[PDB]
Amino acid sequence: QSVCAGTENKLSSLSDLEQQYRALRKYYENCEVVMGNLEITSIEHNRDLSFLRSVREVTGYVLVALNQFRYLPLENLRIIRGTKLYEDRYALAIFLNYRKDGNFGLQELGLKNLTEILNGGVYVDQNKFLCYADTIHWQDIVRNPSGCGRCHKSCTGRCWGPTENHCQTLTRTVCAEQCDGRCYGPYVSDCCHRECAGGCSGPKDTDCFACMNFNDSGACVTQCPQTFVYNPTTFQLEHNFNAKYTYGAFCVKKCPHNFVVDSSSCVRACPSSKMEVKMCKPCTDICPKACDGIGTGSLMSAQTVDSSNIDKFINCTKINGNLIFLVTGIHGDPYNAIEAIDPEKLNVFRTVREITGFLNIQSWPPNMTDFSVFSNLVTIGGRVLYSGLSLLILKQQGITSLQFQSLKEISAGNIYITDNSNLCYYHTINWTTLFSTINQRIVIRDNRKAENCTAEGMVCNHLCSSDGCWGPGPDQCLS
Ligand SMILES: *[C@@H]1O[C@H](CO)[C@@H](O)[C@H](O)[C@H]1NC(C)=O
Ligand SMILES: *[C@@H]1O[C@H](CO)[C@@H](O)[C@H](O)[C@H]1NC(C)=O
Ligand SMILES: *[C@@H]1O[C@H](CO)[C@@H](O)[C@H](O)[C@H]1NC(C)=O
Ligand SMILES: *[C@@H]1O[C@H](CO)[C@@H](O)[C@H](O)[C@H]1NC(C)=O
Ligand SMILES: *[C@@H]1O[C@H](CO)[C@@H](O)[C@H](O)[C@H]1NC(C)=O
Repeated sequence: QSVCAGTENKLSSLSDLEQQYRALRKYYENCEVVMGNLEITSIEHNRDLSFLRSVREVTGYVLVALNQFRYLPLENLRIIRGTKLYEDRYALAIFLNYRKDGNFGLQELGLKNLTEILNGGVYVDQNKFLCYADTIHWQDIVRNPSGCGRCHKSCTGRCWGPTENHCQTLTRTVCAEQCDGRCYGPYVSDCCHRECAGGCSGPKDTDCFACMNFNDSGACVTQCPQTFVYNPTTFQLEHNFNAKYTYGAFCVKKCPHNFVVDSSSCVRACPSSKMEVKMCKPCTDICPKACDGIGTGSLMSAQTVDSSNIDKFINCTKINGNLIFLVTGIHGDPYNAIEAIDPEKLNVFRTVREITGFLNIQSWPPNMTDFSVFSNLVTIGGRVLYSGLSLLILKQQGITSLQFQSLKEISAGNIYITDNSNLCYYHTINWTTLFSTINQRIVIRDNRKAENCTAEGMVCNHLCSSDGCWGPGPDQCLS
């Protein structure tokens, strides 16, 4: 069975309509199970759509709008699950399939095998030249309760096209009262297994056209075989060798390539508040999100953090590169249209736990007394250095304390904390405890005199170790 992903384009199309067609063929040709939506929009009159015969099932919605072809060749389409709906209303939407001043438009629907719409409504409207679809009993299909040709005599006034072989096959409204679902005839012995969607060829869960829920090796089951199965004799949950994950309406021993396991299911990526581990576990800290720093990938050409790039750092926990704050970044670039940074926007770094390169503070908003926006920064990697330095805090008159409360590791490079005239606490810090290697040293010069700090009461809390503090209070200790 061949699987593919849908589109989430709705009415949008490529301006070159031949390209809209090539995209359609590319996305859906040779695909049997659409994991998502089937959107056929803005397709011209003389186009070969016969490749749509590969499709047996759509999980999302089927959208057919603004097209101009005569026939819709979806003859193998058995089921629309309607997991996602068009405008959150329709599983099947067929409209405006005509072009003005040209007797070009949709004439008939090749949907003879379409007998199941699990969720959503049906919307068939304003198709100038569409015939027969008005004779269809959508009540049988949907599980939730101009001058045209005539249906063939045998079709009993319900058909998709004009011949004896275009009749609508009813699989629910023609059943015996006893049936849990669909049927293949009108007798009591003709009921399908309750797990059969579309209909069936016999009474077993292996005789279905499609599955109501999941398909476990040809059998239509309520749920996939679990990791542990109860044993009524031994009274224990025995390990199930047949255990399978859910991949849409399939039960799989192995998820497709690069997919993750979220609560027994195969997903493209972990949901919000969950993290990859390949399984999805709830987040230990703030969910991991690696970001490019100044001079890396997306920010290769960037020189400082500024108003035009600040937002690229929203929810980042790890910075791949550096974090650089220059005068042009803090105070704005008059030589361009780059205005000064909203100092409140620097709060965006409160999610950052790691910086792989260096932290270079050449400028800081003069009303910010500290670096508490970096309160959760655990590591400075120093994988790349600024003249041997991995931490540079230079010439800040506005700063009073550091307040890097989570800073536990400076993996490489030296420290340069200089000419910060009003800065205290720095002298209480035993930098050694943060350094990973012998060569790592500190340049400390012309900050507030340690004696004047003490006299003014800028001292570590009693709870702090001999290692010192980043600022005042008992939340600022090194150990
Ligand atoms: C429609 O469904 C039947 C039953 O699953 C299958 O045999 C057939 O290939 C599809 N039918 C047509 C008429 O294309
Ligand atoms: C279930 O999967 C089997 C593969 O073992 C496939 O051939 C068949 O079409 C599926 N059955 C239904 C009813 O979807
Ligand atoms: C950042 O994550 C929060 C939840 O932690 C979410 O509210 C927000 O929309 C995310 N911001 C962006 C720009 O994606
Ligand atoms: C710091 O000053 C700026 C303007 O220079 C303003 O955005 C900000 O709100 C101040 N921070 C406060 C009041 O917490
Ligand atoms: C500490 O305090 C004194 C006295 O008020 C002042 O001269 C200066 O800020 C400090 N001393 C030195 C040598 O910087």
